[PDB]
Amino acid sequence: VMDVMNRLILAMDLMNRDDALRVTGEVREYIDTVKIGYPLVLSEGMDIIAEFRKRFGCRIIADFKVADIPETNEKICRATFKAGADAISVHGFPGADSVRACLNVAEEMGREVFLLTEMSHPGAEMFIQGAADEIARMGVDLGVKNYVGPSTRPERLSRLREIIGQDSFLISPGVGAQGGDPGETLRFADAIIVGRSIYLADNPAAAAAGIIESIKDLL
Amino acid sequence: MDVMNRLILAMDLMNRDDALRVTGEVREYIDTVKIGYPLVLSEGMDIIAEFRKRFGCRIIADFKVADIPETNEKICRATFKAGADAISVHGFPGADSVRACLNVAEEMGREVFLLTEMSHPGAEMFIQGAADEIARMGVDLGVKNYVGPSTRPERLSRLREIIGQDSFLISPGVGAQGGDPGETLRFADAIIVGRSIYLADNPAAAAAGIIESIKDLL
Ligand SMILES: O=c1cc(O)n([C@@H]2O[C@H](COP(=O)(O)O)[C@@H](O)[C@H]2O)c(=O)[nH]1
Ligand SMILES: O=c1cc(O)n([C@@H]2O[C@H](COP(=O)(O)O)[C@@H](O)[C@H]2O)c(=O)[nH]1
Repeated sequence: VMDVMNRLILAMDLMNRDDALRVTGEVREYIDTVKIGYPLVLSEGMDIIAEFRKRFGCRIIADFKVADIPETNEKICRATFKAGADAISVHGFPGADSVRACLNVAEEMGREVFLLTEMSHPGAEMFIQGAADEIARMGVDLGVKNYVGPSTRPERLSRLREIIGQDSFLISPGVGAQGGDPGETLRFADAIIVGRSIYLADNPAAAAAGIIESIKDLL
Repeated sequence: MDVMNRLILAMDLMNRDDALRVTGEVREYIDTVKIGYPLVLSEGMDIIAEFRKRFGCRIIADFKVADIPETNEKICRATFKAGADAISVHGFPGADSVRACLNVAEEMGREVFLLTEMSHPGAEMFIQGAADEIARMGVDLGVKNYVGPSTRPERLSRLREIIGQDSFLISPGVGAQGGDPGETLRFADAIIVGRSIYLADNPAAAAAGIIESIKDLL
């Protein structure tokens, strides 16, 4: 599995290149893995991935939550990996053929898929929660190794860890702004994803250092 | 929304030259183009403005937004800043995520298309069983525009029943995925067609042929 420094992944959802580069540079001593999603990519272009690699040499997870039919999923993955992303996130709810399409491209291109199981926001309870255990099991059957699950529901995150096993890699958003606790989340997740608590801070470096101090005994 | 010939082109070519050329070849037949991530991630969000400059068509950004509400808001703002007239949004992530998109669309004078049931086989695993409830959620939220599957006309008909005749319904899966143009237009206001046109030896003839087959419905 990827070796994420300090078990902390920055969710870089600022939408201006200058601010995104500044904040990421400020926390680079603490974080070597950055999640870049559509807020930044649709604002600044896929070349933002290139710029991050050039400036910081951080791993990049393209958080695109791929959720189309298999043929379109393949195209999205190909374009994303062409641009230099190490990994891409994929929704499981559109079913196994859609996930397999992404896995096939990732295999061909030597990159990784992260399967999004249950989401962290309140609306996730309407439809996603009820499907999440089966989505996780589907991922295991398909050979998925990397997963995303919610910091905001420790009981659900624990169950998802059970389903995927200790050998699978699990990252977890919802820490800080959405209410999840870093230490508690790391009981189950390999790494926590943190966005606003860092990037909206007066001193993002101090914010990251503070989170790390709070989980020091967990590495 | 008034769609010319009830036909929306799904422009999923990934090369700017080809996408512009093929869209140009069929321009006399359409006034609405769906642009998705294959083209946008290959050529940039600036491609939306360039389609407007070249063709004047309306643009649906088929981004199937499927994040938390805070992130959905940002995705919608970026998309509408690029000149999209409408955006597609997954209903599966729940009502707060949909409302986030509806709020931005209202602020910027655009439309949200709610994706209810998808057209591919995998849709049967989780989406299909939630689809009627997703559509009712759309109705509760005041959603006026919906997407449902050409590949399952009985499901498309049910979706139409739920949302009523006043709502606007567009439907992909025509042609390549096996859906029939005429049957789909029994229920949908417009059909989405990608590969059957853009991979055709002669895309203009392909579009002309589809329109000929539904001429009595226009
Ligand atoms: O279930 C999920 C899955 C996500 O990818 N995310 C993403 O993780 C990040 C959370 O950032 P924040 O720490 O500001 O709440 C955002 O980029 C969001 O899109 C999430 O919040 N919940
Ligand atoms: O359920 C759905 C929803 C979609 O947006 N689509 C989209 O509609 C288009 C169908 O293209 P095609 O006619 O080549 O099969 C693609 O852009 C696809 O992403 C779909 O096929 N099924």
